[PDB]
Parts: sequence; structure tokens; C-alpha cells
Amino acid sequence: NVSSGIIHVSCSPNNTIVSASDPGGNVLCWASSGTMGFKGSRKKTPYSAGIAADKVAKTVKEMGMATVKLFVKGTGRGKDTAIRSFANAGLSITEINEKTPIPHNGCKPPKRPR
RNA sequence: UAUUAAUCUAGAGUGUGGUAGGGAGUUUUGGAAUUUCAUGUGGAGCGGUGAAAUGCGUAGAUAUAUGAAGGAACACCAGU
Ligand SMILES: [Mg+2]
Ligand SMILES: [Mg+2]
Repeated sequence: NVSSGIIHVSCSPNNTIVSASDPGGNVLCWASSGTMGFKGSRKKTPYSAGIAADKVAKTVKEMGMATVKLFVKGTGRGKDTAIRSFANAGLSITEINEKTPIPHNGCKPPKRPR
């Protein structure tokens, strides 16, 4: 019922999440590899990110929006498969801003696995 | 060479004149980010791994938007 809005696409190294939201807060719908039915290790594969983007794009397109600002997030591997999925869905991508949290040397990160 | 009586400025210092620094201590100040809490939207997983399982989640989590509190460390500049 709204023309413009925001779709946050977080890409963790282990999973991915695509949240379609109002231009300010108030998410309208959300989807993830887990809710699709994919389980375990497969949830971290670029193909799954594209699949998740496709379902949320179809759902949100029937709701009737055109202009999308795409706030890319995370540091996974399928960060662009979802991007191409939305473009092939045909929504009007207006911005490609990236907002992955970067620290300015605050908080000590965890130990190195070996 | 050592001792003593003295002279000199080139060794080393002092002053004047230029001058580069994340040199140190004390007292204040700032923004991201994490965590917790508060308020909305939302509706089934999130999390983790070589693969999983403990764990967290319909008491509404992850996510998204705003605010508050608090502690720690000071991205880029930053380097033949
Ligand atoms: Mg680790
Ligand atoms: Mg805040």
C-alpha cells in the first residue's frame, strides 16, 4: 500500500536475511534461508540468498511497491546473488548504500580460531 | 707519563637566533561500534559447524527504526 520503501539485506557468513521495510522503521515482511526450508550448512550458499530475495520480492510486489532503496549489510558470500534476484524481479533499485557495522577500534573482537 | 705554576680554543657545555616532533604527566571533551534496557513494526526460526549438537525463540527471538545508560579502545590519516 506504499510506493517507496527500504529493504535491508543482511548477509552473515553463516546465513542471510532479507527484510522489506517502510521508509522509516515498521518492517512489512521478512524472510530468511531458514524460513524457506533450507537447513544446516546450505543456508550460507549464494544460491540460497538469491532464493530468499526472490520470495520476498514476489510477496512485496503483489503488495504494490515500485521504488526500493537497498541497504546492503553483512559480510557473507551471496551478497550479490540477492542483489541480482531483486533486479530480475523488476523493482526500481534507487540506491545501493552499504551499512555493515564498522568499529572505530571499539570493543575487543573474539579470539582467532586455529 | 705523573706533580706543580700558568696561557689558548679545537673537546665538552652556556646564551642569543632559527626549528621539527604519537616525548611525559595532570584535568576536561567527542563520535562510531558492541551489550543491556525502554517503545513501535513484524511473525518462526535464530545461532553455530568440516558436519552437527548444547544454547536462544509464540513469555514474539533474529531483523528493522528511535531513545536512554554504561564501560573499554581510539577506524581513515598511517608511511619502501
Ligand atoms: Mg571465533
Ligand atoms: Mg540508542
